[PDB]
Amino acid sequence: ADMGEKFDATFKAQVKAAKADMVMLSPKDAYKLLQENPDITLIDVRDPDELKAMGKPDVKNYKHMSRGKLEPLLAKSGLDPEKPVVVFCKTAARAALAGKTLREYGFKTIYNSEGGMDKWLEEGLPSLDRSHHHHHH
Amino acid sequence: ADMGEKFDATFKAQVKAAKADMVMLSPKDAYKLLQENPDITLIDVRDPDELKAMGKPDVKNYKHMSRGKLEPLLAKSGLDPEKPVVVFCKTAARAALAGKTLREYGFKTIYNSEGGMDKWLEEGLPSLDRSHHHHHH
Repeated sequence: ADMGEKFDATFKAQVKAAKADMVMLSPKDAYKLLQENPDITLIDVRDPDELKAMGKPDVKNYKHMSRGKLEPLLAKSGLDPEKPVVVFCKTAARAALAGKTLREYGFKTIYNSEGGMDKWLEEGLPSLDRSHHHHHH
Repeated sequence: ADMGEKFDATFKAQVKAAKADMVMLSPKDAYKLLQENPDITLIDVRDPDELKAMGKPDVKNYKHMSRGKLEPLLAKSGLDPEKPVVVFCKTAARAALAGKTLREYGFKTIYNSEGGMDKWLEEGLPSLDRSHHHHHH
């Protein structure tokens, strides 16, 4: 009555395969091609409160696709299977669902961003954040 | 040119399969089994920041499993494939990944919560939220 350890290994086997499905990059390597090639778009999948409180990537070619998992919003942004795209927030937000799907449909070059939103802010990458110092408590 | 019409339906097919691989129950029926039977645990899989702001389900046996997709926390929660569990927030956070994977391991009864966090608050269900009573302008 304690099979928590038993199935845990399997869960990690399934979930990790989702990041393995596509080309795993790093937010710097991803931004590199983003800023140089305005045709390569980054699609961020994260909730509005963290985006508001902590910040989100500041990129010229940025599409934030929310809904439940960008499903109905995908066509709304304007995407074609010959366009290179990268997804942010792989783990918690599950960018793996956002990106690995597209390549499973027929997208040329799709990248997944290792780490997450925390890596964007921390790696010194261009972020759009409401930097405010008017607060003590 | 544009393949929006094409993949929009496909993405909806894959994302929908995730709700289909679960027993879809409404938060009222979900909380019912939770509050009456403390063996049926509800697992909330969502971000803590929006949780802080909007509120989270205040049930007797609520466990927040926060990782990439609850994988490493599922082992430490004290769960056994003889217990029924329901996953809340099938929307953006996609609790469907939490529950649909578990049935692949042989759980007793796994439910997915129709609607989402919005349905919990809207239904006036037991929630733990910090009333924003510090704003008059």
